[PDB]
Amino acid sequence: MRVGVLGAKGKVGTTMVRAVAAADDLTLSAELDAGDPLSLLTDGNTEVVIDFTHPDVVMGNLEFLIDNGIHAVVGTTGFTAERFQQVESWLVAKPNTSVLIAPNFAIGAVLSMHFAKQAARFFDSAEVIELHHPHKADAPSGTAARTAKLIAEARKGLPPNPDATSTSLPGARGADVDGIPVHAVRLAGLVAHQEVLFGTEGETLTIRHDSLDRTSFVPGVLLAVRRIAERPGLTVGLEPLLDLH
Amino acid sequence: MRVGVLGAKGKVGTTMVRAVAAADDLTLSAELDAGDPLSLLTDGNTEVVIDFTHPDVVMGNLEFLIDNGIHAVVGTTGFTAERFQQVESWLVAKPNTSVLIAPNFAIGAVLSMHFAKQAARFFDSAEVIELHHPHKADAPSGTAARTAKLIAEARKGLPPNPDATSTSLPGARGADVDGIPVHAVRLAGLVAHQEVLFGTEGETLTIRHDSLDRTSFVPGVLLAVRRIAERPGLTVGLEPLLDLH
Amino acid sequence: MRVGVLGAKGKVGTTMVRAVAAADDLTLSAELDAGDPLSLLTDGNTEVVIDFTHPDVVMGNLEFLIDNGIHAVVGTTGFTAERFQQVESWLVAKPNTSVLIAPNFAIGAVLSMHFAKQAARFFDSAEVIELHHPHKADAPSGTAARTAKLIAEARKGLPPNPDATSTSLPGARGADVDGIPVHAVRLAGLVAHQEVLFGTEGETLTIRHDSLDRTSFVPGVLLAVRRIAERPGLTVGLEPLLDLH
Amino acid sequence: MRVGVLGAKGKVGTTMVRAVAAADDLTLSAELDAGDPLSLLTDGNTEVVIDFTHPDVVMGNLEFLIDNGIHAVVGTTGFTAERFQQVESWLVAKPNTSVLIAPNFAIGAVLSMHFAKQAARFFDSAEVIELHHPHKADAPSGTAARTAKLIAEARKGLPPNPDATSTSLPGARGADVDGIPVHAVRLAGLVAHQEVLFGTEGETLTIRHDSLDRTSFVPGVLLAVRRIAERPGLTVGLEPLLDLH
Ligand SMILES: NC(=O)C1=CN([C@@H]2O[C@H](COP(=O)(O)OP(=O)(O)OC[C@H]3O[C@@H](n4cnc5c(N)ncnc54)[C@H](OP(=O)(O)O)[C@@H]3O)[C@@H](O)[C@H]2O)C=CC1
Ligand SMILES: NC(=O)C1=CN([C@@H]2O[C@H](COP(=O)(O)OP(=O)(O)OC[C@H]3O[C@@H](n4cnc5c(N)ncnc54)[C@H](OP(=O)(O)O)[C@@H]3O)[C@@H](O)[C@H]2O)C=CC1
Ligand SMILES: NC(=O)C1=CN([C@@H]2O[C@H](COP(=O)(O)OP(=O)(O)OC[C@H]3O[C@@H](n4cnc5c(N)ncnc54)[C@H](OP(=O)(O)O)[C@@H]3O)[C@@H](O)[C@H]2O)C=CC1
Ligand SMILES: NC(=O)C1=CN([C@@H]2O[C@H](COP(=O)(O)OP(=O)(O)OC[C@H]3O[C@@H](n4cnc5c(N)ncnc54)[C@H](OP(=O)(O)O)[C@@H]3O)[C@@H](O)[C@H]2O)C=CC1
Ligand SMILES: O=C(O)c1cccc(C(=O)O)n1
Ligand SMILES: O=C(O)c1cccc(C(=O)O)n1
Ligand SMILES: O=C(O)c1cccc(C(=O)O)n1
Ligand SMILES: O=C(O)c1cccc(C(=O)O)n1
Repeated sequence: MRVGVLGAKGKVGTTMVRAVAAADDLTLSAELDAGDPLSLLTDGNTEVVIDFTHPDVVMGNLEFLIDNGIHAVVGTTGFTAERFQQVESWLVAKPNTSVLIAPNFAIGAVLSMHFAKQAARFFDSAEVIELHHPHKADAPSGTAARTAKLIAEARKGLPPNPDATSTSLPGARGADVDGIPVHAVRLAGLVAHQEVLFGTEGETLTIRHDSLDRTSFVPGVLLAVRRIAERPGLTVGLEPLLDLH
Repeated sequence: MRVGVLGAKGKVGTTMVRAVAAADDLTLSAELDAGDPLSLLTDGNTEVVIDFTHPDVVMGNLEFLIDNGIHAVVGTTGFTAERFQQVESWLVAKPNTSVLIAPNFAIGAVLSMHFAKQAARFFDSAEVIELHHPHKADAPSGTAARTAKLIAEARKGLPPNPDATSTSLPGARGADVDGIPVHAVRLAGLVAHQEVLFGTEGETLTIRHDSLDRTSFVPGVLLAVRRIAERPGLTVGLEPLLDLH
Repeated sequence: MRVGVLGAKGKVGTTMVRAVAAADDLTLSAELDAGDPLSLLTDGNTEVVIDFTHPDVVMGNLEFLIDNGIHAVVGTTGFTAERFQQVESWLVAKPNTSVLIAPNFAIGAVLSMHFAKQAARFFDSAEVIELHHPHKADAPSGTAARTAKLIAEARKGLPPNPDATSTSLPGARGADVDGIPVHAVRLAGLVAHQEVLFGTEGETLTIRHDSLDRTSFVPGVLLAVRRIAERPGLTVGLEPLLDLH
Repeated sequence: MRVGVLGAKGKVGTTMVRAVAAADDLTLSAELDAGDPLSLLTDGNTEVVIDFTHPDVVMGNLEFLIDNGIHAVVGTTGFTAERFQQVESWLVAKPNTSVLIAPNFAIGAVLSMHFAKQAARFFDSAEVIELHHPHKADAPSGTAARTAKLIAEARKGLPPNPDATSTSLPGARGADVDGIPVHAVRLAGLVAHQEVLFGTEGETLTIRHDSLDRTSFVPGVLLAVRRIAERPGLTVGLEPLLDLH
């Protein structure tokens, strides 16, 4: 399988390149970076590409890939409904091509979102604390925003979190994601971490995921790369790829 | 509903007494303590009793209760297979009577065991850290031992945790519960806490439950008390009464 | 020693009342609550009063106390420079009277602020996460704000925390306290908790304090109550009371 | 300054080699590995060597280095009193040569031991939890054992930790290091982590250090390498080179 990496120079990209180069069943056909022509992909006859670039260019590359029938495993965050809809209104005019987008390829993270959904109804309060390296451009993380959305969707009928906050400094209570407060920590020495807190009478439940190394995203990426053709079109998250694993 | 409390003087017992006394749909019929005759129960026409005593007496009281057809919601730990088996038969001679035993009545704890079971297969390493007040007689906690057992049972076909420990101080690697290391911390200022750690390539997953107050066990207890008659015989755990599997 | 409690009905107040009532060397002379005349204090010939009321009334009571020469151990938060200055411009016109104000009476908390000050210079990043019960009116906590101030004051010559945040949801990065981000979590089941995070190349340092029970403030309060007369005027924090202990 | 690395192939060694190679003021004179002759050091005219090998060989290399007057910054754990004593004399016959041994070069770790010493007296209970990668040969970690020793030494006059443990599974309460329980966790995905827990009435204090990356040891190592000649003889720890006492 010929595989090319979009953003091969990035923190995550360089890792994926190393991973694909080590995969005995995969062939690194392309190593695109900022500026390099998207034609380099069609040159190496790439069939699947791993995208770990920037939200300002994803939509751009996604058009090219979907055109030449090249499959795509995208990790680049900042995917909005309109964008998904964009990607949607494209695959239709060129099926047989598969595209997978996931806010997090770490298995522990996917499991965290899974458990968060299940525990939400049993508690009065729910908050999300996300912590990342000081090089992250977006706050809060895509995963945090998605986790908050999942929680808020599971507590549909229930009342909102209890909060007697009368006086407060601007921003002290974090960002509001569908009624669920989300706090973003940018600290040196960190990579990718998340904490989901549920609280009730005399007890709390904490589901924490820690990505100590960027290699933690490899397994999920390669898994999606190999079984990419299994599902045509868009997928979103890698939950379907292992809900039975 | 007439409800009596066994061990009404204990740390947990005094809380249950207060809870039952506040329950508008429940009547505190008995407040037994160490020494007090089990006949006080039959005196107040008790139909259900909450047991939070000591493992050295549970079996004793359980016989009396099961005889007079009184239902029992037991929280007292130290329940072994033989003990469970014993109680099993005890009721077979007196059906129509219900008995529920649970290692933990905190919902977060029950959920922790639920999630632990589901995540076990996805990781290479698994360990349990349990932390309690310095007044606990047993180490590790009943919940910890049960959680470790659940994890070990979910990883049936998989190899054991990787460990290159060559030299070590006695007891440094905690207790072995079916191949899963369990560490017991006894610290002042704590109540009931547990941490389940799963580890793999570049990432870890932590599921932590915190019982900051003993009132956290009330909801689970009262829930079992009210729906006690729903399931005749012996029931181990709170899961059956919960939506989860 | 005759001791009266201001706000004897509050979550913390009721605890202090119980504590003073148990102190064999202390006499509970007053149990004021909302509405009750401040004259009840002068009635029982109170010499020291524990204040755990509300920031909207502290200044009021503080005037009365300082007038009748009654000593005061205040725990009520929301103490600003002007207010301190107010309390300052009063004791002068009536010395021989002592007043102690502390943002936190938990020893672990005081120690946390102590360590935070010492570690600040050794790290690139520093952030504060504070977590409290959903009944707290102010965000962030007084202790959190004070800890952030201490940290920012210790890193005087050093550059600010590195942060590449380009796009962000309003409030995601918490409140800014002298360049130190502070996050406030309001969750059910919690009491008083704080986490100080320091980060640098490949490592982080976390100093966490947990007030699982309101009784944790008793030792510090009573300590200040007994040795109150030792220092005339205002003090601020109970660091001087044990920097040598 | 000519610097050679002992164990240049190890997890930590390869990092130090990369670090020294990047240091504009340092020259990588040697890259010894298992088997390679210690004479390679005398070949490149090495003046200082970084040792990150194995406790079974340290004593061996230390003799050679101290003989040829080569300075040594040793990170290899497993240093016992007898071993320290031995090295002591080894240098007495060859002064003018400096040797520094430290159980941890991460600044956060050194600070942790510093704070642990200061907080010990203020609490009833104290326990240490250490967590490392599943490739560590010794349990508990050298740092954990040292931290436990420091704590036990600071609580000289005070009574031991309160523990009502009557029944227990073998090893559940961790290893005993001078009366301080130490728990060792070996999990995949981890690197080097430690947690010091202090407990008292209604509150706990946690001092946690996290080495997410092995690069975290570089700063401390290079600092000791450059200022090595400053202190003739043997030096244990990094504290001397630091502002702290
Ligand atoms: N879903 C997941 O599991 C994960 C997602 N991510 C997300 O992936 C993205 C990047 O990760 P990270 O490595 O930290 O990011 P980087 O800051 O390292 O940026 C990655 C690479 O993309 C580049 N690049 C930019 N534009 C193009 C382009 N048009 N064509 C090809 N290359 C381009 C960069 O070049 P230059 O910088 O010179 O412009 C850089 O080399 C973020 O959105 C991040 O949140 C990260 C980890 C995991
Ligand atoms: N399943 C769960 O969710 C939970 C289970 N537990 C378990 O429940 C038990 C209680 O712990 P905790 O309440 O903190 O401990 P305590 O010892 O504080 O409470 C125990 C009470 O039982 C007593 N008692 C002893 N024997 C009898 C008897 N035969 N008849 C009635 N009273 C008796 C005691 O008296 P005296 O002390 O004078 O002997 C004491 O009042 C433990 O086994 C604990 O592990 C605890 C919390 C939760
Ligand atoms: N420094 C420290 O270690 C700690 C400080 N605090 C601080 O102390 C304050 C309160 O603690 P908490 O118990 O949670 O608060 P509560 O919400 O329980 O309020 C406390 C009591 O003060 C009352 N009170 C109000 N005004 C007066 C008045 N003028 N005269 C006397 N009584 C009055 C209340 O009555 P009503 O509600 O009916 O008006 C209530 O009974 C807060 O500022 C909190 O942040 C808390 C813990 C520790
Ligand atoms: N003080 C501190 O801050 C730190 C201390 N340490 C300690 O340092 C040591 C290193 O751990 P780590 O690097 O992860 O382990 P590794 O085993 O990955 O690194 C050890 C290296 O030393 C080797 N080597 C063995 N004997 C010799 C020898 N006689 N001459 C030179 N090379 C030799 C190895 O070869 P081979 O494997 O083939 O035998 C291996 O390359 C441990 O004792 C660890 O506890 C670790 C981190 C920090
Ligand atoms: O959901 C996210 O935005 C996310 C998840 C993991 C890592 C990163 C990152 O390194 O930027 N971002
Ligand atoms: O599973 C247990 O043994 C357990 C759970 C909660 C509290 C206690 C306790 O207070 O002893 N013990
Ligand atoms: O610094 C604070 O504001 C503080 C500290 C401890 C407890 C509380 C509280 O219970 O409101 N508030
Ligand atoms: O004190 C120790 O033994 C220690 C400290 C950091 C890392 C390691 C290690 O990687 O073995 N060991």
